[PDB]
Amino acid sequence: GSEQESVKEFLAKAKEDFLKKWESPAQNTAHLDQFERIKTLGTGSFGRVMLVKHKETGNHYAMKILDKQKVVKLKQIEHTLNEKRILQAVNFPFLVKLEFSFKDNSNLYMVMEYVPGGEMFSHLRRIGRFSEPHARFYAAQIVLTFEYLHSLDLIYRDLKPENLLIDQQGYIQVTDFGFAKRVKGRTWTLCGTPEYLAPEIILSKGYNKAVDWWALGVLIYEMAAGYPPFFADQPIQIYEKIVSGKVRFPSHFSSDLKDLLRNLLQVDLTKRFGNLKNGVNDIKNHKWFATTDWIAIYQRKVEAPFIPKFKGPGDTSNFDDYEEEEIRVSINEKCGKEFSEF
Ligand SMILES: c1nc(N2CCNCC2)c2cc[nH]c2n1
Repeated sequence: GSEQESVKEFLAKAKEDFLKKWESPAQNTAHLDQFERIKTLGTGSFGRVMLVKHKETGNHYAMKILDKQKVVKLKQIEHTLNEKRILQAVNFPFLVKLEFSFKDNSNLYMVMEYVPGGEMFSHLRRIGRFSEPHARFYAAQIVLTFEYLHSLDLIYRDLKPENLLIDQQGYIQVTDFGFAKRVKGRTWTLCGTPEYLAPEIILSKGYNKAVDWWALGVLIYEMAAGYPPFFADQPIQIYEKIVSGKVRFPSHFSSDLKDLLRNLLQVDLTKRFGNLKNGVNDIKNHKWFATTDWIAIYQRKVEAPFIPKFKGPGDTSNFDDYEEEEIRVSINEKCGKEFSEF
């Protein structure tokens, strides 16, 4: 009706803000030695994330640290450069704010909002499975975020409960844009967790922003069941199940839920919700989302069905423990050419 025009005006003004920041990025807006180290919140192959404290304000932040040589080694140069470029340009309720980003001899740094509530994946594995009103609350934030990112021609490509974190109001904060990419039309890079890959990725003949909507289906299922739809011991066996498309829903799933998941986990991307003439509004006006007030979710007015524990600031009880490894600032500037524009 009349409310369709208001959201398009918002998305237009939203794109204008994005283009102006995409055009004129912020660069080397801080340095390591104004951040006190506290704890490792996560680790990886070519990097880690850490809880750090800014000395002048006292504020706590999550500092993603990437090893330059390791980023080159695994051919993650463009990916890394995109992540920082996309983070500093975007702005939405459920996307983490990149506050500072900078560079030294051996490493890249991305200082972001600390979200103390931990990953959705950890909460899911503790509780076992979310109820449907609980999963719908989380899924509505993803539908809005994807609408916002897709309108800016940004595919996310790394949706999973691990990347969705809980803030103290019980809402979702999307972090990790390491496989995110601005792309009109097709793109090819084989990337993402095997559980969440759309079948058109695996077939390796290009793909579009509709892979995000498949990943939404995989999320909603995993949130509701407590395990993912395509599961096996190895990832190769996960791929043969995805391309076949066969999915076994549990007894306790609603028929409204099932109808959505069959429509989101569509092998034929011609018939997949999110990639039709209405696009996202087939997902918004589905029966399963009839109870969701879309404006109220954006404004963060809806009361959260889970609000996590909070002992104090700089507390990491909602995170696993890893071995505290050293940060090595080298004397010789490594890979300066490759990460010039970071
Ligand atoms: C429905 N309503 C929205 N608005 C428009 C202006 N009123 C507040 C928020 C947005 C923004 C992104 N997606 C949305 N869906």
